[PDB]
Amino acid sequence: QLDQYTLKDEIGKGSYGVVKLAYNENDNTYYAMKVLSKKKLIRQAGGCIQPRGPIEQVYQEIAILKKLDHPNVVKLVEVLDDPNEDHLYMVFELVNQGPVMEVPTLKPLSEDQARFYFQDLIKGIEYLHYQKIIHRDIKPSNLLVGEDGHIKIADFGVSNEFKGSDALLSNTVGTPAFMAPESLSETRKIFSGKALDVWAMGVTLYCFVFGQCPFMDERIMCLHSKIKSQALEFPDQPDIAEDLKDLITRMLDKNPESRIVVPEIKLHPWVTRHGAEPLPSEDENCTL
Ligand SMILES: CC(C)Cc1cc(-c2c[nH]c3ncc(-c4ccccc4)cc23)ccc1C(=O)O
Repeated sequence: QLDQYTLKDEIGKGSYGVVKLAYNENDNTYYAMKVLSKKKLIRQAGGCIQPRGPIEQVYQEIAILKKLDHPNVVKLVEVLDDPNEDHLYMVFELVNQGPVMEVPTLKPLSEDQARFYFQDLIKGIEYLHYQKIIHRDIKPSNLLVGEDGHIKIADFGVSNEFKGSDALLSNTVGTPAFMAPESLSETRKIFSGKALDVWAMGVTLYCFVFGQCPFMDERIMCLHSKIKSQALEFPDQPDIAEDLKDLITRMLDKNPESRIVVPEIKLHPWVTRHGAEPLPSEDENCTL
């Protein structure tokens, strides 16, 4: 159908475009293909005036993805781009089992299953931050489970690259239920990028064990208010360890300055099973 690829069914939809299953007849491998329509992006952008154009943002995402080579992050294999054709194809390695969870759910993960996946998430995010990338859309439906049972981070549509020790950001992107209070607040005009990913990791972990979001409303403007102003409250069931409760509370600290950072999360008693399952060092995980 397309070069050496046989296109198959649509399997997911991220922030942009459609992901479909494809089969490469030359290497007998299945791939996931993100398909973008250039005219669609331009039409939908409309009269919007922005520093960066819609097609330009796509190229920035491609550049980000080309940097990444880690077992807990998706792998971009190829880009098929013809200036004459409307569609652009981003070919990724397939992660066979799909999203770890869709929220809400009546069947959440056990505490042990959540720890296993949360460890993968920590390693993948430590790597992204090491590579100077803020994901900005961490949520359970963007965490794909491989055939080997491990998580890979996907959907870099709203991600950005930063030059310094941290990213200094002023705009609000991603999924509303996972957005940090700082990003939504008019008082906080700029905010740390790393702390946004940690907040979203916190919402994600709460989702893992409870099958529901900490903050939710049908009206998005109310949801923003609850994120900023509603106290974190845990459900009665399942009854989780105080251990885990403490970690989630610190990740969902509404003040980004006192919020727990990734190097502290790595050593948290819940994550490590009190030192039984320690994570590798930053260098071992990122440049090894
Ligand atoms: C929400 C998600 C679709 C976002 C996404 C996923 C992938 C992707 C890479 N390798 C994959 N292997 C499996 C699946 C999958 C399988 C079953 C069900 C759903 C997804 C997806 C991928 C690439 C780009 C994007 C994006 O939009 O930027």
